[PDB]
Amino acid sequence: MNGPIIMTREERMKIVHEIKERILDKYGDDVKAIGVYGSLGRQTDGPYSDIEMMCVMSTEEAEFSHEWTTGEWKVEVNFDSEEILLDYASQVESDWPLTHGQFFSILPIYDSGGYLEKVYQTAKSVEAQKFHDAICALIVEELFEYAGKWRNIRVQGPTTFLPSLTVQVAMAGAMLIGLHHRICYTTSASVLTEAVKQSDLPSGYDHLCQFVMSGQLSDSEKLLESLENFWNGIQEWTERHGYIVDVSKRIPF
Amino acid sequence: NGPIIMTREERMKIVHEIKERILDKYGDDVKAIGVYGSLGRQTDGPYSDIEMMCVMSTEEAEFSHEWTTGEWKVEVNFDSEEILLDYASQVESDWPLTHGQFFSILPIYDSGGYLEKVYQTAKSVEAQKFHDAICALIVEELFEYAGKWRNIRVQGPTTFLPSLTVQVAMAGAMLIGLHHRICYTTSASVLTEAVKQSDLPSGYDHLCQFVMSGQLSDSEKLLESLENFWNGIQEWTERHGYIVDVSKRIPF
Ligand SMILES: NC[C@@H]1O[C@H](O[C@H]2[C@@H](O)[C@H](O[C@@H]3[C@@H](O)[C@H](N)C[C@H](N)[C@H]3O[C@H]3O[C@H](CN)[C@@H](O)[C@H](O)[C@H]3N)O[C@@H]2CO)[C@H](N)[C@@H](O)[C@@H]1O
Ligand SMILES: NC[C@@H]1O[C@H](O[C@H]2[C@@H](O)[C@H](O[C@@H]3[C@@H](O)[C@H](N)C[C@H](N)[C@H]3O[C@H]3O[C@H](CN)[C@@H](O)[C@H](O)[C@H]3N)O[C@@H]2CO)[C@H](N)[C@@H](O)[C@@H]1O
Ligand SMILES: Nc1ncnc2c1ncn2[C@@H]1O[C@H](COP(=O)(O)CP(=O)(O)OP(=O)(O)O)[C@@H](O)[C@H]1O
Ligand SMILES: Nc1ncnc2c1ncn2[C@@H]1O[C@H](COP(=O)(O)CP(=O)(O)OP(=O)(O)O)[C@@H](O)[C@H]1O
Ligand SMILES: [Mg+2]
Ligand SMILES: [Mg+2]
Ligand SMILES: [Mg+2]
Ligand SMILES: [Mg+2]
Repeated sequence: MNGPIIMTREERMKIVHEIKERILDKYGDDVKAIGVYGSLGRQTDGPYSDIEMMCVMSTEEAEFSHEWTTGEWKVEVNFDSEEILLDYASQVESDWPLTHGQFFSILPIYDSGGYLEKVYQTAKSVEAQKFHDAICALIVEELFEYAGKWRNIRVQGPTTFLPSLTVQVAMAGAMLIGLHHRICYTTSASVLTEAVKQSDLPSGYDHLCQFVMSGQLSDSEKLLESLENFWNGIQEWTERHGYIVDVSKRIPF
Repeated sequence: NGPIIMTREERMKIVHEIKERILDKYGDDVKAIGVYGSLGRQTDGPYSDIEMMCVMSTEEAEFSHEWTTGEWKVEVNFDSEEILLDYASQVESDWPLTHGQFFSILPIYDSGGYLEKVYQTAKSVEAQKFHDAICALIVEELFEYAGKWRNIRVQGPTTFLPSLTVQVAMAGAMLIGLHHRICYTTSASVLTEAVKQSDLPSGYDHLCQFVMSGQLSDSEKLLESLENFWNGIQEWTERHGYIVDVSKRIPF
């Protein structure tokens, strides 16, 4: 295969409706709804964009996907029962701002009973405690661990890992901001650009992203200084907004 | 103040305190306790964290405790024997990054060779699972990455190119690790160990130099390096028989 080729929006929609016809032929009355998400669902797909579709099934324990390429383009179709999809849409993980824009993206092509609207309503009505818990977990599970990794790099290397680690920290900060503002990023390319347009950023985040977005990640000393400043801004930011975790016990169970 | 400097001896004081707490709370439901990660290999650095794994007799047991004291951080995983053995034999795209855990285990408590059984399962995974994982990685990740950087070339934004290049270099390291059935030591050594492997895809080493040095500001040279690597993938997969099915427009 020659990799992804240039395709028009008209050609991608022709593939979508061919897939819709095959889905309806194969699964029949078990198909509750079919939608397009991603850049094609918003009709902002570029020349090399891929195709992603979702399907709501009546069958229980239905949870499978077909993801393939023809050599020229690539398609991903997810099949989930209504209960599995609604449960997934109301769970807030650390990468929620990156995954759950799909449920604010849906272009319905087939819907037998407002199922896609019910999915959208569920995803947008998640109670605030779930975001609070996810933010506190993100600090412990990812950010604290990253700080140990770059502090280890400072004292024992290797600096060849620092550029990759810096990108990962900037992405983790984008998740932190996305959970706080309850915004889902449009595409992977817009994660950092949209994260730095949000108000009330932790101190040092925008400066750190400037290194990552510009690609100037060769000055290891300035990166470590930028990472520590971001880490300091995190601790001030979390206390100011009340994302406080009790850390007083050596063993909390 | 973030993670503080700690010695290996101090980390082993914490490991054995947690072991006693696990045995007191869960009692006879504990089959085995081990340390993995850098502490399990006894190569932990001054700021390294602590990760432990526990084998439980309780059916469907699958939970974790992950916390910080403000000075250090600990993660303890609790899994039933069946859940752990199934996970140890399952090969995902990030297998070379995740499953070194099962080649790291420092046993602390074991009532019946359970940690050794997990180790045997992880090292005896069927070769076909790596073949399938490689083909899936190409379709699900690398092909998607190629579309993203080709979109960047024609419409931007180049502000995503440095992060995307890091992700492609990491994916290529997973590809090499899956082919050689090797698990990387730590996340910091993934790229350095990946370029020391024999039979790399053409263009991979050149792409990794940009990522390891941090020189990711030349968007034109990065896009050229990415295309060469992408071209080298097709020669590489054909050479090893990692053939991707492209015959169906709709494969269901
Ligand atoms: N434990 C055995 C198996 O683990 C799986 O989860 C795997 C994976 O999702 C999970 O990843 C978890 C995350 O989720 C969680 N939100 C934060 C946590 N730090 C992270 O932990 C993992 O990633 C860290 C680096 N970022 C590593 O330092 C750490 O040692 C590693 N356990 O760790 C597990 C592998 O170690 C499944 N739970 C289940 O199939 C089974 O229980
Ligand atoms: N479908 C609803 C839910 O999706 C979950 O999976 C989520 C996630 O793991 C999964 O990620 C899958 C991977 O796995 C698979 N190995 C490659 C595939 N490209 C990727 O797809 C996802 O990541 C891509 C970006 N790299 C996106 O382009 C794509 O739109 C997105 N669906 O996509 C889902 C979120 O979009 C669970 N399967 C299940 O809880 C339930 O089915
Ligand atoms: N790593 C990720 N994992 C899961 N979903 C993601 C994701 N990154 C982005 N998304 C969500 O899944 C949708 C499609 O993801 P992608 O195909 O990776 C980029 P896109 O938004 O479709 O534009 P593009 O493919 O033309 O570049 C996004 O619109 C977004 O809602
Ligand atoms: N994303 C990931 N998911 C699951 N396991 C991972 C993982 N990344 C690395 N690992 C596994 O979990 C172990 C511990 O991971 P980490 O704590 O993140 C780095 P380490 O190997 O312990 O050295 P360090 O903590 O001193 O930096 C790794 O050795 C590896 O076996
Ligand atoms: Mg897309
Ligand atoms: Mg996609
Ligand atoms: Mg560790
Ligand atoms: Mg760890």
